Amino acid sequence: GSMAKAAAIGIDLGTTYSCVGVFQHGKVEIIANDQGNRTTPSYVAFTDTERLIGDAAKNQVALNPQNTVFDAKRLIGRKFGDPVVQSDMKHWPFQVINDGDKPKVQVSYKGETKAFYPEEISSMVLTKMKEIAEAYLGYPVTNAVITVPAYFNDSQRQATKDAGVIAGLNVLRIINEPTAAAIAYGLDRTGKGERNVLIFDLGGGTFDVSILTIDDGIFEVKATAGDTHLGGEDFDNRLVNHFVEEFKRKHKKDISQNKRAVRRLRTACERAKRTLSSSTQASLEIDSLFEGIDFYTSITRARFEELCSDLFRSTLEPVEKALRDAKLDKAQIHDLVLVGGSTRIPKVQKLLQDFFNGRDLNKSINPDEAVAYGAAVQAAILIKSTRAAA
Ligand SMILES: Nc1ncnc2c1nc(Br)n2[C@@H]1O[C@H](CO)[C@@H](O)[C@H]1O
Ligand SMILES: [Mg+2]
Repeated sequence: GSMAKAAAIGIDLGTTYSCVGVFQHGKVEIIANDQGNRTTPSYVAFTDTERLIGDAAKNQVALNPQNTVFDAKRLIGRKFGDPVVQSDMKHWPFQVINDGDKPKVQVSYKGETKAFYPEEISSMVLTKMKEIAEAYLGYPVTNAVITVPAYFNDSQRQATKDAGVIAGLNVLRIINEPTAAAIAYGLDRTGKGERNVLIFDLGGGTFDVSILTIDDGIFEVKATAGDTHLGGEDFDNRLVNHFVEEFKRKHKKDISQNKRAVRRLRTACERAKRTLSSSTQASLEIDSLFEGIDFYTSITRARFEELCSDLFRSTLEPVEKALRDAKLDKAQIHDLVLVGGSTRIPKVQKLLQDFFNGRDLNKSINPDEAVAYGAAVQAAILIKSTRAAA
């Protein structure tokens, strides 16, 4: 008759991390990779013997900075001369070259100098997400929905499809990240009448606010705003500067010139930052941090909140701007949706909830998984081929 169809997958192809889900048995399963991680770093590393993707690439970045590529999404579908590209290049340890006004990343790989287009690096990340899904399903996967930022233009959307095609995926559709987060909560299944939804997306390096209107399951992007210089890495930087000062006070030593010590400090700071989202204090314990000195200290959630206070408050400026652009008042927003790991920060949640006069925030779907969750829901809908009954 008709052989059973393979499940289609939903992929959130993120700037820093990617996530894959599948809708089966009336529910979404966010698929962990083989290191048990529900999100996979959007990193690709090159050596004389291997190409590493995901956790394996990110875990060896310290000693291979020139040949470990990350942030390809910031280059995808852009011209080499684009001012965004020119500024971003100063922060990256890997080489970005100009090939006919199109950026390419250039690395040492298997004994040669090789250059890749951003879509080729993204296809490597998509190949890892496809393999993660196939390890769980136990069969080859063909169909996928891939998400993009709402502000992506035609060139950026086509380059994302091209990345999916290089990876051997059939791209069912390119959908906006804020739309996918709304779909995850079933905000397009509430019936007739207009609903205004605000998506608050705080990432590792950027912050995006989107206002959508949903009428009879139809989405319209009403306004987008944000801050390209606001993310999780900025909170990590504030903790780094704080502990560098603390080591200076306590041991009369400036550690800031030993890259290993600074890196070990930053790694510890990011974990302490995560602990502070669930606990009112967190310990920091580093052995032989600098000059054989053990650094055993702590930080309260109140001190961390004070350290990043201006940064957390600045998330409300793009919210007010988006509301002005959508020509809406805060009471007119029906639903608030949180996206990004940085939204687990209690103070960030409290500031936004206080701004919307005590309103509940939708945060029941892990914010670092909501986009892939919605993409997986849509992928299952898009492959249906029901023939009507008489
Ligand atoms: N529980 C959490 N509390 C605070 N922050 C978090 C948490 N989980 C994640 Br994930 N993050 C941060 O989200 C960003 C994703 O690129 C990184 O900056 C992570 O540090
Ligand atoms: Mg995202």
